[PDB]
Amino acid sequence: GDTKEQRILRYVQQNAKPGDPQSVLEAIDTYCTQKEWAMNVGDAKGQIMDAVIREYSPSLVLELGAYCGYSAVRMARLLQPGARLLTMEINPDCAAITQQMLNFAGLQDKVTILNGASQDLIPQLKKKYDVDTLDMVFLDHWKDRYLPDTLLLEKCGLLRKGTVLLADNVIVPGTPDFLAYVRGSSSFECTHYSSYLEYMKVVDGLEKAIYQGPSS
Ligand SMILES: Cc1ccc(Cc2cc(O)c(O)c(C(=O)NC/C=C/[C@H]3O[C@@H](n4cnc5c(N)ncnc54)[C@H](O)[C@@H]3O)c2)cc1
Ligand SMILES: [Cl-]
Ligand SMILES: [Cl-]
Ligand SMILES: [Mg+2]
Repeated sequence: GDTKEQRILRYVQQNAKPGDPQSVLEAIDTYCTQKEWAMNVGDAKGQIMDAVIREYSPSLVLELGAYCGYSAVRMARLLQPGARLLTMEINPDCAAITQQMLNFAGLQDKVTILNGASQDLIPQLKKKYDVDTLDMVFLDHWKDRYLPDTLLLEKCGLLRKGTVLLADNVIVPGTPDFLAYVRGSSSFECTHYSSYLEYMKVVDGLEKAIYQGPSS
């Protein structure tokens, strides 16, 4: 009957407070610590996401991979008024669970969910959705999409000097082609944020890669 993702949403609805994003996040973290593991970024990596958002105060943020809306809630709740999160999610079941999670949280007006493959959607952003340049991108979808989408974002002109890329899972499962590129290119300046895989004692980390402009 129910899926794991419907079980996570259900647990939130019964146990957290509506319109309160912090109870929504703590509820998801509790469910995933005691009942079923799921691929949410988690609290430890979440605090690194908090700080990054706090440091740069981004007006437009793009999230690749929504899943259950845990990072969406995590970032949306910290945005200054007027700022927006676009999130791209290729699975409609996840897209639907994400929407409802944001509604419960009362953050639905700060988020625009686009249901489709990011490689089809990134090229449409300027024309269809009015975009100039992104101030921040958060990558947490399929690990083989990080590099081709980072290059498609450049190709398309969605990046600007000072745009922050924040990439989950750079140690485990790992994102080798992406990590070696951004660390090797003069078009980015990178910092590694060592941490733990969500709900586990296994060493993971995030990578922050700030776009310096096109290479000469
Ligand atoms: C060793 C080891 C292996 C695996 C793990 C476990 C583990 C730990 C983690 O933190 C992880 O982030 C992952 C992981 O694979 N995440 C993939 C995330 C997919 C979501 O994004 C969606 N999506 C996938 N491609 C696209 C796309 N083009 N455009 C739009 N949405 C897309 C999907 O529809 C899902 O909503 C796995 C831990 C340790
Ligand atoms: Cl998440
Ligand atoms: Cl955690
Ligand atoms: Mg992840």
